[PDB]
Order: sequence, then C-alpha cells, then structure tokens
Amino acid sequence: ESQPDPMPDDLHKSSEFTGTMGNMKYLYDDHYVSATKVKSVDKFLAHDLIYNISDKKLKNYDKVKTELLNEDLAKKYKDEVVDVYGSNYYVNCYFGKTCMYGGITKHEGNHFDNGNLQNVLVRVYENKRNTISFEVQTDKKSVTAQELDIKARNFLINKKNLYEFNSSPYETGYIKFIENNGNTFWYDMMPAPGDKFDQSKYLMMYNDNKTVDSKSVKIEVHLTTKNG
Ligand SMILES: [Zn+2]
Repeated sequence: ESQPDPMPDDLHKSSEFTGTMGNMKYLYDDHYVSATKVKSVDKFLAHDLIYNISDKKLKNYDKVKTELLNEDLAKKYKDEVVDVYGSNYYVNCYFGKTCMYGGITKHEGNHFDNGNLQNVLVRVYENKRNTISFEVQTDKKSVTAQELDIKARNFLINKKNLYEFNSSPYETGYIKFIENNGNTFWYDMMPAPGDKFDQSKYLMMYNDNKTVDSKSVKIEVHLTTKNG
C-alpha cells in the first residue's frame, strides 16, 4: 500500500526552522556522490557498505560509506557490481571519507541501449497551481528515488531559489513519487523545527534504497509560499 499523502501537520514549516537554511541547500546544490561499476571494499556497521570512490572535482574524499536500512540490504549488495548515486555529508560522518544513505543499484542490465537517456517529468505545484514543469534525466532503468530527488532539487534551487542561505521562499514542500503500479510515496523537503539542522538525520530517509521505474514513474513537487 501507498504512503498516505501529507496531513496538514505532517509537513515541516521553514518558519519553524531558525537554523541555517544553507545546510539544507548544500545537500542538493550541485552536490552528489556518483560512481559507476564499483564493488564494496569494506563495512563499518552491519547495515553499511564502504566503497573506494573519489570525487573528481574538488578532491575531498576517496572512500564513501553508504548506510542501508538493514543488514539484508547490505548483504544483498555487498559483492555486487553497482552504480552509486546520492547526497553526501561530513558532519558526524564516522567509519578523505564521506557518508551517505542508499543510492545503490545493480549495474548489469540497468541501462538503456543507444547511450540513451530517460526523461522523467517533474510537475511543480505552488499553492496548488501547476506553475512549472521540467525534466530530469537518468541513464538507469531502475533508478533510486534519491537520484531523481537530488536532480529535481538542484534544479529548483537554481531556478526557484528553493533553498537560500538564510531561509526559503517556501513554507512547506514535499516531493511525491507516483509509480505505475499505483504506489505513491513522498519526502518532506523542509528541515525539522528548531535551530540546528542534522544532515545525517535528514538524509537517513534514503536508507530504504527505494527504487522506481524511470520510464514510467511520475514526480510531483508540492510547495506552499510564505505569506499566502
Ligand atoms: Zn551502470
């Protein structure tokens, strides 16, 4: 069964976050771990996998630990040739090391043919009006929801100032995934109330390694603006 859509009090309010909105912005603004045809090299806890992945660009890490929801997932992927996509953090990361959640898909059989890319449609709703729509791309057949989530938020940060250093133009936001079997789920896009932001804790939602069919999945982003 589907996750029921948000109740009014399910959704975090950015007005109730008095920490730094930049710490959320940072997780999604041109920010991801990406690795291809890798195989885990080690483990810390029972539910995690460590990989030798170096960031090209700014050269900040060469090992990545991904935590999974349970031990069965770790065992399932441990010796598989995988591709990795996700949002990394350094604060309270403990095994040039960085930490993330989920992001795992088997490589073999998971790509479209002629170097093809699959376009996935994101409809954006602002105070319930579909104001803009845009496409994100993946070359994966079964893609993590996290990868599509990161791609969509990166675009909304840049095009819609979704997150800014001090705050956000939006009060609440969730990203909803609609699958072709009718299953739906959603992530809260705002930080928990209070004055600190816990990145390890926020990102932990991706631990389930949730995958969707890229060719068929529908995405909705539902935002509410501040005054009314
Ligand atoms: Zn691959």
